[PDB]
Amino acid sequence: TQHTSSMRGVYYPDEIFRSDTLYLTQDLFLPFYSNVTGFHNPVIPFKDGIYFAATENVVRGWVFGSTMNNKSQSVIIINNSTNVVIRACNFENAFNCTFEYISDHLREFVFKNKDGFLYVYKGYQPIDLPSGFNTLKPIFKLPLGINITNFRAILTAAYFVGYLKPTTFMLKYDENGTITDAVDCSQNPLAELKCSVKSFEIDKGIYQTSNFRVVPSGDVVRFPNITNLCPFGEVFNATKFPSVYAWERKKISNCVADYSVLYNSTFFSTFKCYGVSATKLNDLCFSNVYADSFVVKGDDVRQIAPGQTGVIADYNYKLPDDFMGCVLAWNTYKYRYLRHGKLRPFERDIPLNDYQPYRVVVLSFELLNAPATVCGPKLSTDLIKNQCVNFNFNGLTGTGVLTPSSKRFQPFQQFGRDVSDFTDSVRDPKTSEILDISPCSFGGVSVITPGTNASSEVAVLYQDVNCTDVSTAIHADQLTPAWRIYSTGNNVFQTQAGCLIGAEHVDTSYECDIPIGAGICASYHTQKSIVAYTMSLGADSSIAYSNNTIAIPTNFSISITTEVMPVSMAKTSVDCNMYICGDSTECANLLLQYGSFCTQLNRALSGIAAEQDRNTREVFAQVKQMYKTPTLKYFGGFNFSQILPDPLKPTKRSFIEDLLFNKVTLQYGECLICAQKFNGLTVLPPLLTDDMIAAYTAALVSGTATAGWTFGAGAALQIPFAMQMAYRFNGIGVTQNVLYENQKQIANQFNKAISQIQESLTTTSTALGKLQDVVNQNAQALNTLVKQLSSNFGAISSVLNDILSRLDKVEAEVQIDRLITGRLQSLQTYVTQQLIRAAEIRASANLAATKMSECVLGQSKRVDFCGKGYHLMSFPQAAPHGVVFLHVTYVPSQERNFTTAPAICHEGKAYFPREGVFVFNGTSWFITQRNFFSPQIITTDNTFVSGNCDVVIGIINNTVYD
Amino acid sequence: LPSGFNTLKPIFKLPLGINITNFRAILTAAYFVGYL
Ligand SMILES: *[C@@H]1O[C@H](CO)[C@@H](O)[C@H](O)[C@H]1NC(C)=O
Ligand SMILES: *[C@@H]1O[C@H](CO)[C@@H](O)[C@H](O)[C@H]1NC(C)=O
Ligand SMILES: *[C@@H]1O[C@H](CO)[C@@H](O)[C@H](O)[C@H]1NC(C)=O
Ligand SMILES: *[C@@H]1O[C@H](CO)[C@@H](O)[C@H](O)[C@H]1NC(C)=O
Ligand SMILES: *[C@@H]1O[C@H](CO)[C@@H](O)[C@H](O)[C@H]1NC(C)=O
Ligand SMILES: *[C@@H]1O[C@H](CO)[C@@H](O)[C@H](O)[C@H]1NC(C)=O
Ligand SMILES: *[C@@H]1O[C@H](CO)[C@@H](O)[C@H](O)[C@H]1NC(C)=O
Repeated sequence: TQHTSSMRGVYYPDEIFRSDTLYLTQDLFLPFYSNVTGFHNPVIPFKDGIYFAATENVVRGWVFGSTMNNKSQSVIIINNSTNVVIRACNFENAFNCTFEYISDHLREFVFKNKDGFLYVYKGYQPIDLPSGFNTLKPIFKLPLGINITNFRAILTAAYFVGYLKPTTFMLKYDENGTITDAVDCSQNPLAELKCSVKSFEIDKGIYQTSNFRVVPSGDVVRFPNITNLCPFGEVFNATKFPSVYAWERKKISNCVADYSVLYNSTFFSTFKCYGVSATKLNDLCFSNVYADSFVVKGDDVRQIAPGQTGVIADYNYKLPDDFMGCVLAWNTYKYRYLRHGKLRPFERDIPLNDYQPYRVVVLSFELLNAPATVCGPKLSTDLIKNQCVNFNFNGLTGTGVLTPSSKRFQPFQQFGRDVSDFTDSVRDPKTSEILDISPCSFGGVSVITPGTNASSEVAVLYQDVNCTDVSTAIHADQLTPAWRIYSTGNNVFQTQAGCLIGAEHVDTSYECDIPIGAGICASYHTQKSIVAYTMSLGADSSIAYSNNTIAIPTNFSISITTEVMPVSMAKTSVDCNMYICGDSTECANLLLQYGSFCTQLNRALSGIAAEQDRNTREVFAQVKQMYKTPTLKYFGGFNFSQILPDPLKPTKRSFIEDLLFNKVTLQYGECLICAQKFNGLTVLPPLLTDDMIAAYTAALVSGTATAGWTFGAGAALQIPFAMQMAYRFNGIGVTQNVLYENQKQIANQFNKAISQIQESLTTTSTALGKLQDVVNQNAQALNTLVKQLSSNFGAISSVLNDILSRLDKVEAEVQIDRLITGRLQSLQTYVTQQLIRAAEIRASANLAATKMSECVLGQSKRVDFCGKGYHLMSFPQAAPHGVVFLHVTYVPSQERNFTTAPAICHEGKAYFPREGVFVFNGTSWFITQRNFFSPQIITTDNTFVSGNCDVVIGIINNTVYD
Repeated sequence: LPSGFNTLKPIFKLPLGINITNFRAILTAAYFVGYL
């Protein structure tokens, strides 16, 4: 039979206490929900380890071997009802053996074998195979030295066998220190998303996780038609050589060169190759090889090198300082000594001094400026077109697809290049056909999820591909992020952003929820599913233009809206010697060589810290005098109880401010007892406490409700609230009688809007997303900075104390220099990004100060500056790191249609309205204001006369009262 | 010499190690010499 191993067989990775962490590690783990083969005693393979479990006493011991005969060592881990016995001999009597160890319900084991060690882990659990999660602890590792490719149980019969694979797990550690939960980061797209964001519960949105590749299939080698074997025998085993002043040069071409007859022997005294290595010469393909052969003294062979001095390398034989080639000499004749001037490289002169001798041969490789001729024995294969392969064209390697081309090469050219030095076309050395080279498919991978509290389904966007490509690559199992439990399905949709696998296409346009790209969104609609539509810009209407009709409102409504303004962020200092070095002194002296880094960095961070307090002072400290909150909070019917503090409570905040402070959900050292951390990171406290900001906003609300608008320009002057509201109605263009006659209705609409503001903040909707975004960005910057202290940047370890306790001084200098360089770079990145984010926060605080001046201390005429409507009055409330503005506006809401005229002609002269419009009641002509319907009779007081009535287009006849 | 733009292609490089400081033509119109 076969069963599944659901979340079983996880073990403790190492021997270190951890608590309240999530830990990402790579080891050999049994993947989640994989197959097991239950037995109800065959020889079973042992590949990279197993997972053995036995539900029933009757099973005891194992035999781990290679051949399972008397010709290979085999280990027996048996139990004689009291003693665990381990032996490693040639069993079938035993002989010739090197290990011995005797020592004094579901049982579970993991056997792993690596580096000549057999790790064994064991767990126990009291209950086919169950479905729980259980964790395994180590028992013993044994220093055996044998391969294990088979195993067999020993019975004196219900056991299951899994198989381990190299995976990545994210392990959750308790507060006590035990592993309670884990995710397999290669099982689903969602599990990869959980591992990449390092959390178990994902929010809603679109997230980028990894990148995809299309792996190669074939392999293409093309080499020229060269058959003749190559004559190094003539060049090397030759009877006579010329003198060093008259060296000879021999050209080698159209030969297949072995090169293994030079470095397989001790025949040569020296073997120095420049620009290549000896072992790599059997794959490269050169154009011609030249051999310079001569005879020279013993202690002058060192002189034959790039950049030497003397007589041989000065008047006899000079090499250039870009030499690609090999220099040979072995134990076995004049030489020039006087001439006028130096030599140019590879030039000879035909004053001579006579000469243990050595024979020297110098090989220079002509590298691929022409068709290649001289290269080693590699086989050639046919070429594969329109497919991702690995190629090798005369030593020129790579990976990509090959396509017929339309370029036209000159006969002396062998390949074609690009701007960043990529070969993008090539000539086939056999058929002389031009091929283009393209990359295989790659890009990013996005995971679209509706939160991991409403579904566990996701969709995947493969960015910027045609996805018959990724459909065929998935079905042929050829993508690098290959997920074990994942089916493409029948929902594959091509967009301009790439293509979308897992979301279905509907024809109904909705407002955008999760944006994907070029007009496409996704959402979670009706079970439910993930849909993908074209976004809708707005809800349509039609208003009919006519040349003699106007629409005038017949009522209104009061609306209170909200604005969230971030103002400041959290203030940070870092100890540069504690982050970079710690307690060490060799590190301190080594870091002293870099000038002023830490002084300059502390200066930058201090400036950011001072700027945050300046922002807060600029927004809130805008009043000269502190007005006390009134005893009675009922001004003409307007209830101010929810925006002013209550004397019957211990705190200064109001009730809405309490909601706002509960809304935002806010390591490193900081204090309030005062603790510190080993990384040298703190957070500094602000100059103005929450109580002082609450005192500011309380005095602003009190001064508004008592003096109105007059304290932003001079001293405050008291005025009853209804007369203040009548002046504000007058300022938006409505007469005061509209207030005074409908005062009760306006008070009721105010109170109801305040109650809805309260209830919508209690509802736990994320209206405060900006202040949360401030919190999140700062925390993730500091987490990246602390996590950068685990990398070693090339050193043997990332710990300075290990390097300093296990190594001498002279190499500890090298390792500490590498760690110092990497950590200076990490701190520089942190400070640069903090400066840019401080600029953002300062612009936002400047806007908030402009709004407090122009909307709390006045009445603004600017359209949509302070709410949506006609602005009346506005109120400030404090939040964590911000301010919330409660704008009160006037909305004209009902309509009627009327017939209108520009002027009316009475006797011979035309009358125009003073302030208003002429409307037709249905019976007679009245005059009314624009923003409310209040018809008045047309008199001489509210009209003016200018001209004759023959010139205005659309003038009518009506009487005008005197 | 006519005025214009013309482009030249390589024909052969020779691995001969003498130095050249003088040259001379061989005859049986005119010829012009510039310096690189
Ligand atoms: C931790 O250990 C204590 C025993 O001191 C136990 O009561 C508790 O359940 C354990 N687990 C957690 C999560 O605290
Ligand atoms: C080339 O040969 C001439 C012979 O007249 C000599 O003057 C010159 O120095 C030589 N070139 C070099 C680099 O020595
Ligand atoms: C190389 O050899 C192959 C197989 O013999 C032949 O088809 C091809 O024409 C040859 N090309 C050249 C350039 O010699
Ligand atoms: C506006 O509507 C309300 C509905 O409650 C009504 O009481 C009020 O009289 C209306 N105003 C006018 C001017 O008709
Ligand atoms: C003002 O509002 C508060 C909160 O709803 C309420 O308790 C109080 O009674 C109101 N004041 C009145 C109705 O005078
Ligand atoms: C026109 O005005 C008169 C004045 O009282 C009013 O009675 C009548 O209802 C108005 N006409 C319409 C159609 O409302
Ligand atoms: C208004 O009255 C005058 C008086 O003569 C007349 O000429 C004119 O046509 C009248 N307007 C209309 C639209 O009938």
